[PDB]
Amino acid sequence: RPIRLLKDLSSARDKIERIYGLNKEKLLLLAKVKEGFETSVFDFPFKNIQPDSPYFVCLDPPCKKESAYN
DNA sequence: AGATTGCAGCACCTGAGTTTCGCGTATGGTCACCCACTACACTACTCGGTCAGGCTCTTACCAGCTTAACTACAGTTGATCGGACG
Repeated sequence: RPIRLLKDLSSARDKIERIYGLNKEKLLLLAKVKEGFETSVFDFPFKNIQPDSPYFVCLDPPCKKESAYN
């Protein structure tokens, strides 16, 4: 297909592979976020951001990646 | 596992935000024409002085006389004048 404007990505699965690629470990996070927040229209369950949640997802900013003070 | 049903994918008609546009309406700009005012040199008719022409008025008579005044001769006294003073 000549996928060149947003309207060419008509199929939902085609949109996700075109916008997010096929790295299996990356696609997990999208499935977790979808199930953990689809019903969260204006607010989300406290139980979903907790470190033990079945839907827990957390990406640390690059400044946190290793100790920087020294 | 079939009769009932939803998802959602395909295609084509459609709708607005956005744009480009045409005109109104009106405004500053070109430039062409012809007008007003000015003026140096000129055109030309009249007025004016001068002159002649020639018609015109007014004089004053000649010698004499006879009505009218001067116009000379003539004598003691002025006061500027010269030229020298203060």
